[PDB]
Amino acid sequence: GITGTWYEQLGSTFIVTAGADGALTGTYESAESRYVLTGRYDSAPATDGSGTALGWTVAWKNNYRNAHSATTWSGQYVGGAEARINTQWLLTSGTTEANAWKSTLVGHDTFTKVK
Amino acid sequence: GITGTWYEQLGSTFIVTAGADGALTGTYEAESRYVLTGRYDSAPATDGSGTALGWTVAWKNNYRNAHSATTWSGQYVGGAEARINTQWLLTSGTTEANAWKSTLVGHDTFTKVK
Amino acid sequence: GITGTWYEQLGSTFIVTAGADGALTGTYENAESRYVLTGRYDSAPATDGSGTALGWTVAWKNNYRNAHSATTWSGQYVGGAEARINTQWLLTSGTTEANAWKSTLVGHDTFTKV
Amino acid sequence: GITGTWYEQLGSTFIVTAGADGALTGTYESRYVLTGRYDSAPATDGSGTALGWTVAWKNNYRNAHSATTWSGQYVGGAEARINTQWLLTSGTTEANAWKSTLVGHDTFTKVKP
Repeated sequence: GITGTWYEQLGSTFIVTAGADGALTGTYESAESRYVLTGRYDSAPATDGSGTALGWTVAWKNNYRNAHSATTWSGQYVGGAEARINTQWLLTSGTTEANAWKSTLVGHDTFTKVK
Repeated sequence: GITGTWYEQLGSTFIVTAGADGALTGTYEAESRYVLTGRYDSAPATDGSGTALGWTVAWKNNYRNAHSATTWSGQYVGGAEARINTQWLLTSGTTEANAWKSTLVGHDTFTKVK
Repeated sequence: GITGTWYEQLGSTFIVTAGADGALTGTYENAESRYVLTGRYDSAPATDGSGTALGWTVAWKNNYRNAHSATTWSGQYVGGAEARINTQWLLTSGTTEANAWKSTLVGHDTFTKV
Repeated sequence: GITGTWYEQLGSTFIVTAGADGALTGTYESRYVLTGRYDSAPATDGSGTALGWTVAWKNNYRNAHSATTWSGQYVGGAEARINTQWLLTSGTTEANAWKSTLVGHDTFTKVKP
């Protein structure tokens, strides 16, 4: 299903394990560039062709690096021969109160099972 | 600092534990109880910046399932009033044709008071 | 309700005229910090107590400066005592293909008449 | 290269004129009035051209009590395109304001897919 390796549009890779309990655990790779991922997903989705909702978070700190920022992906898994996870993300960095207005970026990413 | 009980600027409540190397665990509020999990910057800057964090809640518990998930992205702020300022994304499972309307966006502030 | 001067929580200011077929025109703000705004709003909202949908755009260029960016605000007008415009915004900066992933900030602002 | 007729991946069409002073005027497709701004003097460094516009979903046939704003940048190239992120807000009561806004992304090209 979701368990496995996913490739994003521009290079990044993640390995995720989708637990029976609805937990998402894995690693995201931008080892200097490997980071822990953690999330949740709908473990009892609809079969009417709806995708499966999920989200996950990466804090960009590891034993070598720290960008003082975090990304959260919200989106959905669509199975099939053309399996994909379509997401929108929010990147939030630590800032002072005075730069909190410019603290968050928004984007989107598509992950597929090959590439 | 992050560990403890927080209240939403409307009325929800969440209980968090922050693990020494960046894990966020706890629950977002009986039938209204859901698991949350996330990560945080466990070695933030010392310049007065806040602490970047995120978490996810999938809206399924042993009683209900909305077929959707929400992620909060933000930062913890130490001050007179410690706060967590977030922006959030709620994605619902949809067929492909309705994907364009699958995701809500909003923001929220949590405080330990109230 | 919308025509007039609005102040955002952060110090900035905008003067708008809401025309009769949904046009929004005005300036966002000394001269060096004034910029043209243009937008649209629902000139016939429901009367169920719902807010009035609107939006507008500002590119950050004037005769004196050019940040090579633009902001869009999407939100609603809520009249009455504390009349307010509640918005979410996107700021996009022109980037090369390579930095496009970090081209768009998101946030929120609330405008009041005082 | 902004002036012209553009196509979005889901079939939507927008006709727009880019004027002298950074104004954007046109129609989104029945049809809805659009207006926006663009950077009339972009960087030389191969950066894209920042831009944005708005549509309120009311015309003479219907009104959805909503508005969408697209924020993005134009990239010339052998196949020009406009990459955008968008927010769609509906009028709602206070109690429902929390779900009043949708967020998405849209790519327009001068060729119809």
